[PDB]
Amino acid sequence: KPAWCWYTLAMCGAGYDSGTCDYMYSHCFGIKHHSSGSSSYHC
Ligand SMILES: *[C@@H]1O[C@H](CO)[C@@H](O)[C@H](O)[C@H]1NC(C)=O
Ligand SMILES: *[C@@H]1O[C@H](CO)[C@@H](O)[C@H](O)[C@H]1NC(C)=O
Repeated sequence: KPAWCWYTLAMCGAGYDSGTCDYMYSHCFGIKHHSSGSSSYHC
């Protein structure tokens, strides 16, 4: 199986704001907060 997520972090080391990590990392998880819309707000 592929391996680009954690990989992007592995090379990081311990950063909290660089480029690939902050991007790939965040996206790797995410919390329904992408440019689109909430779950079910304002019926
Ligand atoms: C991101 O983390 C810090 C940025 O200050 C640095 O050590 C590192 O080189 C940057 N880039 C990557 C790929 O980690
Ligand atoms: C809004 O959606 C809910 C379902 O979660 C529904 O019960 C309700 O009738 C809809 N309209 C209003 C005014 O809440």
